[PDB]
Amino acid sequence: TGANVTFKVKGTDKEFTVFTTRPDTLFGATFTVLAPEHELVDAITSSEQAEAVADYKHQASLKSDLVRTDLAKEKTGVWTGAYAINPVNGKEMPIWIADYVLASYGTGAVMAVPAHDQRDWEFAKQFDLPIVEVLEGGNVEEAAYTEDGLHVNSDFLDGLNKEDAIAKIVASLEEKGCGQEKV
Ligand SMILES: CC(=O)CSc1ccc([C@@H](O)c2ccc3c(c2)[B@-]2(CC3)O[C@@H]3[C@@H](O2)[C@H](n2cnc4c(N)ncnc42)O[C@H]3CO[P+](O)(O)O)cc1
Repeated sequence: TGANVTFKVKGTDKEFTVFTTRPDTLFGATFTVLAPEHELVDAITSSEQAEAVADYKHQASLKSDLVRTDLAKEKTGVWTGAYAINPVNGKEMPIWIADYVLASYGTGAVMAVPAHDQRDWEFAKQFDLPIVEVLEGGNVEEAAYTEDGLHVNSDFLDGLNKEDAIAKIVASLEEKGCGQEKV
């Protein structure tokens, strides 16, 4: 079981939805990543980034799913030039494309939580993106912390465990109309 979370694209009437197994880490989402093949990419890419996005989409189409999701391969990607809006606090999150996100799985878009997801962490370290701890237990600048722990830096989720935080965040999202549990 997981959840869908919907993000508005800043400065537009566009939105996209991600699939996440950990809606409770929403306050640690410091960027979002679309599959290079995602349907929204071309419409939100800025003119300055357009050529780099086109070049990267071509590169990504020449790699299989297995090579793209391989943990040992160097992370690659490019900024679209656009920002998503985090629904819980209104903060802007840069929208990247990266081939470790697969078009066919879930929605083809993720919220990136580099502190607590190994692939997001590798991407953030490769591209100097912020890393924000929301589950205590590790030292997230040195190593992704991929285990359970009490929530921090998470407003009304602070002090809760995974099961409680997930229930609370999903309730908040369903109530704003920008999230729901998904299986
Ligand atoms: C079921 C549980 O609670 C088990 S405790 C657990 C502990 C750590 C992690 C960790 O890693 C993690 C941390 C945070 C986030 C996650 C993960 B996220 C986004 C937020 O949840 C990911 C989601 O990003 C990513 N993802 C979705 N769509 C695609 C796609 N199209 N391409 C490539 N990646 C994609 O992967 C799904 C689930 O993956 P599953 O369905 O294989 O389980 C997790 C659990």
